[PDB]
Amino acid sequence: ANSMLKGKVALVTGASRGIGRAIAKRLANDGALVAIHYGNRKEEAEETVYEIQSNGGSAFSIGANLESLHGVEALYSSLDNELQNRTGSTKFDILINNAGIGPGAFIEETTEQFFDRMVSVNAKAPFFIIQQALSRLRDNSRIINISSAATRISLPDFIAYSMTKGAINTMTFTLAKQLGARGITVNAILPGFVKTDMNAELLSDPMMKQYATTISAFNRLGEVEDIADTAAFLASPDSRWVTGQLIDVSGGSCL
Amino acid sequence: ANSMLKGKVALVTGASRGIGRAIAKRLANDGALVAIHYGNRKEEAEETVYEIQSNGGSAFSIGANLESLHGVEALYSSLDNELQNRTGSTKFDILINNAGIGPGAFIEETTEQFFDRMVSVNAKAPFFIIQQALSRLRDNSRIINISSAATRISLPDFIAYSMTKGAINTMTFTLAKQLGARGITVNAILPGFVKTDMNAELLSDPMMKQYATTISAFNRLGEVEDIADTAAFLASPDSRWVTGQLIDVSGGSCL
Amino acid sequence: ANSMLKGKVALVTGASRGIGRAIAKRLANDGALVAIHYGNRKEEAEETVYEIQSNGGSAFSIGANLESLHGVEALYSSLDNELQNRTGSTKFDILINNAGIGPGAFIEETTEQFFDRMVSVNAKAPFFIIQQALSRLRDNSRIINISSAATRISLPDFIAYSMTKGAINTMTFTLAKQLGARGITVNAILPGFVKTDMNAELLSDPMMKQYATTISAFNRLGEVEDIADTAAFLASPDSRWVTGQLIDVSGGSCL
Amino acid sequence: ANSMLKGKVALVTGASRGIGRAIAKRLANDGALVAIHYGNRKEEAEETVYEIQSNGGSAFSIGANLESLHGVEALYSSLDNELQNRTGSTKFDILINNAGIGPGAFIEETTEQFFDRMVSVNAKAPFFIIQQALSRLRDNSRIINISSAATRISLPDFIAYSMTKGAINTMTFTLAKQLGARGITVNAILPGFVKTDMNAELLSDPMMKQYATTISAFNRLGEVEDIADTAAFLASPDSRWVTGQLIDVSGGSCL
Ligand SMILES: NC(=O)c1ccc[n+]([C@@H]2O[C@H](COP(=O)([O-])OP(=O)(O)OC[C@H]3O[C@@H](n4cnc5c(N)ncnc54)[C@H](OP(=O)(O)O)[C@@H]3O)[C@@H](O)[C@H]2O)c1
Ligand SMILES: NC(=O)c1ccc[n+]([C@@H]2O[C@H](COP(=O)([O-])OP(=O)(O)OC[C@H]3O[C@@H](n4cnc5c(N)ncnc54)[C@H](OP(=O)(O)O)[C@@H]3O)[C@@H](O)[C@H]2O)c1
Ligand SMILES: NC(=O)c1ccc[n+]([C@@H]2O[C@H](COP(=O)([O-])OP(=O)(O)OC[C@H]3O[C@@H](n4cnc5c(N)ncnc54)[C@H](OP(=O)(O)O)[C@@H]3O)[C@@H](O)[C@H]2O)c1
Ligand SMILES: NC(=O)c1ccc[n+]([C@@H]2O[C@H](COP(=O)([O-])OP(=O)(O)OC[C@H]3O[C@@H](n4cnc5c(N)ncnc54)[C@H](OP(=O)(O)O)[C@@H]3O)[C@@H](O)[C@H]2O)c1
Ligand SMILES: [Cl-]
Ligand SMILES: [Cl-]
Ligand SMILES: [Cl-]
Ligand SMILES: [Cl-]
Ligand SMILES: [Cl-]
Ligand SMILES: [Cl-]
Ligand SMILES: [Cl-]
Ligand SMILES: [Cl-]
Repeated sequence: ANSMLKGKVALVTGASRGIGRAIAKRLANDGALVAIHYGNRKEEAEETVYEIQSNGGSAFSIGANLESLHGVEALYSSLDNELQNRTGSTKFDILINNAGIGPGAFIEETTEQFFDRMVSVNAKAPFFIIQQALSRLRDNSRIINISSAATRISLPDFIAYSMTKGAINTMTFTLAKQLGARGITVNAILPGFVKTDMNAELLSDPMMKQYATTISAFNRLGEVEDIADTAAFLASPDSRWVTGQLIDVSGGSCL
Repeated sequence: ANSMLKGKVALVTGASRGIGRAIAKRLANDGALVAIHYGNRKEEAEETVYEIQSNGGSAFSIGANLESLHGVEALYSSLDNELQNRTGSTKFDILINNAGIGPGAFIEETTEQFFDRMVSVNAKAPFFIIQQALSRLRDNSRIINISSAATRISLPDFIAYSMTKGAINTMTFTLAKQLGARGITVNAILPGFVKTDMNAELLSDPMMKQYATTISAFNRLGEVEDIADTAAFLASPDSRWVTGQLIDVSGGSCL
Repeated sequence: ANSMLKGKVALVTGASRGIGRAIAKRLANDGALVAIHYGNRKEEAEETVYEIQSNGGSAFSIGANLESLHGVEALYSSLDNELQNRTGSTKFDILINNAGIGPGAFIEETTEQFFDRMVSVNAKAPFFIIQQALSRLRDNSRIINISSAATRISLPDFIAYSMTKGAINTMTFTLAKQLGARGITVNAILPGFVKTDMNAELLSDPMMKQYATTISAFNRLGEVEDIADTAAFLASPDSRWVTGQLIDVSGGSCL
Repeated sequence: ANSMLKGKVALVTGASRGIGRAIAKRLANDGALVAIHYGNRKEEAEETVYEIQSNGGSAFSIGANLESLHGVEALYSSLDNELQNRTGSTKFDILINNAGIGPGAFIEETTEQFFDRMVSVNAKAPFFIIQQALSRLRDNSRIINISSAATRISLPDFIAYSMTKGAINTMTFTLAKQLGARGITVNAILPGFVKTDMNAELLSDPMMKQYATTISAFNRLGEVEDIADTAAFLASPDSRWVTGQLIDVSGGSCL
């Protein structure tokens, strides 16, 4: 545990498991008060909180289903209540847009319903979460969006997913120019394959694993800690001169 | 006289005016049969048809409202009927996804309805237009998506628009890998500022004019023919070894 | 044969064989007077000329060893003499920087001598060829540099070669901004593997072939015509709004 | 207090002043033993050493003229001697290729000597510095190449300089694939305008100042610490999953 982020308040969406959980634990380890958002798995969120507290950090869990904007509004209603109680204001410093879905389909298999849901959760929700954060973020804050190396490496069997993450990349680079006036940086992290349960079944196939492992310059799968450790830098004061950037965190996958 | 596209059949979406109309004229000049799609009133499209025919070319118009997928269905029902009678086949060769909208709003001004409409028209429609095209495209066909230089140059005042075009960019590179098995290429053209009747209000302010003029390395506004002339290469057999590419056609804007 | 480039004069470096020969034949086919430069293989250059003339075009061969700037100076002394005789001036319209070398070495195997030679031929010579072309090129001319997809796809066994082509890419994008004032476009073509004798021995190994073939979205090796057909567009008036761009002509290799 | 680099050994080239000196101070602050290389007179480097030591850190200086490969040889002969006595080993952990020059010239002003010197100092030297480093670098080491935003933003008035930095960019991405087998990462930092005593003449013109200031999304000139603070992340164990990347550290210049 250290004090790099002492005095700072972070919201991490989708922090009940996987990458978001790792990110949340790393930020709390560095001294931040962390809001652990969950979509519906409350007890997993509570576990993330428990782990943070066990290691001397401060965190709390709040739910919101982000599949509609009424969910975004709910996120901020709860965040406001908890932060007001704990800190005397509804202000915060670090926003991690991590929550997302990623089911596969080729273009010929993609239905309207599937497409619309991918957009609602992965592109629309982060945009509206940022929109509502603007009144709450302090100057010199940090916005980090979790994208995907699928925006750099062609995966036609995930085409709708890739498109939503392409929208996130353009959103990042575009907003960075406006929000730099307030000192707020906006960056994206593009993970490669990372052992989590968005891909537990996909990676269960040994062919798929071999492909996933060997594409990295380091000949291993990524771990949640690999992503969290880069997010910690982007969340910190040290990264003040890096904005609008799409940082690959794939272990040099497909160089 | 160019006969590069003799025997070819092309569909250009949103081709009543502006860039779409110019692409339609150019493709027809090169020998293609051109379906000129329009979203509302036929009169503009019918006048383009008359102009093409007066210059010795072949074209017809088809109306469909692409604000919903029902319009995509109607587009293809009409196209199938027209092509079967005109050519003995429902198959075609060249798909130009030009149809789109581009109103402005900063993130803080962007409503849910505004955002959903941008996605529906600019990302969802081209996606399902391609989906339905695949059973009709011949091998060695060409798909050209009209994107925007706004995906390379930050325009916060058009943020939802930019996001939609970034989604198109990712779709373009992703699908190219899949469709190469059929010799089909998929590319995007990224225009900068182009003079139309439609853009001529944003372009009325002489300050904005000066910015848009001198951003180009050639120090002039783009013209619809500048775009159409690059689309002609991408639609031709000569571009066979170029796929998945985002081709800037901005007169070297902001290099 | 056509007249797209009627009245235009082109110089193609390294046109005695391979890609440069293909480019030269395509430009002459479109009506250009083509200067066929060769390093030392005069009879192969004469064959390129013979082939062009057989198909109704106009061309001539001139030698210059580009391994030193005295070679560049010699190139232009001969070009000036021949063009003055044939046209009444030393002006021209299209410059193709194609000539180059590409032997392999990992970083640990690269000597100072090897490195220096790669730079002299592949980076320095094209820069100085362009420098000397500036007094000779008309307004609205075209500069096309042949680079390599090795600038996008990591090939550590060709590291010095890749670095020289990276320098070419930056040179292209940078000069485009200055030369746009005269209407002159500057672009690069990045080929993938193409069956020529820069890689005849490398591809003779069936393992290397399989890799070279299957990385393309089209599951074939590139042909010299694939490169020439893209160069014809970049050389033409149709490409006036495309400048500073690095155009992949690899058949969607490694998307 | 940061102890991120405790036990680590770093070499920073051209670290008498400017960015190199700032990186050296920061790395030493984080616990690294720092070799501070200088190209001419020792006094600047020795003063940095004194400053680091006064703040509790460990460092020493080594002189070598990197305008030739003989200087690279001399660098490593001195470094081997120093490290063996200081640490019991010739091995080290962190290589920062910062040494370079950056005089301006348009293409039409660029002499052969000017061009050759730029290559020798900016591309050839870092290449052979890495070559000689590989036998000395431990597994899980870090190589960080200081490049330039001029590879993303066209500066025709620095064209040879830009070309040299594009060569460094390509080398960075290419080598990352090779070196991942040893857990070694290779990345580049691309600064924008940074305030030094060295840049302060180009920056004296208030017109140029205004351009360089407002090009950033943060509307201020870069500072040496802005660069050093990102280098600290790339030098650390936390950046293990980031390799082959060109990280813009320009305060979001020209987004
Ligand atoms: N793992 C990879 O290989 C990989 C690669 C590239 C990018 N990524 C990206 O990394 C991020 C996290 O991925 P992950 O692998 O850690 O995912 P994961 O293990 O599936 O966890 C997803 C998280 O998102 C939340 N979430 C999902 N749908 C939601 C909804 N509709 N409303 C609110 N919250 C919702 C979940 O909350 P509940 O627990 O309540 O369901 C959960 O905390 C995503 O943006 C993903 O695209 C992952
Ligand atoms: N103009 C520029 O500077 C610029 C720059 C970058 C990108 N672009 C892109 O280029 C494309 C067109 O450029 P433009 O400026 O020439 O277009 P435009 O002049 O604005 O005309 C738009 C065309 O798209 C059709 N359209 C719009 N919404 C539609 C809908 N909902 N359903 C069906 N059709 C619809 C219209 O058909 P109707 O005639 O029936 O309305 C019209 O012909 C767009 O994708 C645009 O984003 C333009
Ligand atoms: N083929 C590929 O797979 C591939 C892939 C990517 C990029 N490229 C690029 O495409 C371009 C042409 O390649 P290629 O495969 O066609 O090469 P090639 O078959 O080896 O032909 C090279 C040409 O360059 C000329 N040349 C070589 N060294 C020279 C020198 N020192 N001075 C003057 N001229 C010299 C040669 O003239 P002489 O005949 O007199 O020797 C010859 O005409 C090069 O820039 C290359 O890097 C090729
Ligand atoms: N400053 C900027 O705005 C900017 C922007 C983009 C990139 N960069 C890059 O960042 C690096 C340094 O930036 P800077 O402006 O802080 O540097 P600087 O202030 O110009 O100082 C240059 C340093 O490099 C060393 N050096 C120069 N030529 C050398 C040679 N031939 N042999 C050995 N050492 C040599 C010098 O050592 P001595 O003290 O012994 O001379 C000096 O410490 C360069 O690679 C530069 O291109 C800077
Ligand atoms: Cl987990
Ligand atoms: Cl707590
Ligand atoms: Cl118009
Ligand atoms: Cl009609
Ligand atoms: Cl040949
Ligand atoms: Cl002749
Ligand atoms: Cl300084
Ligand atoms: Cl010392």
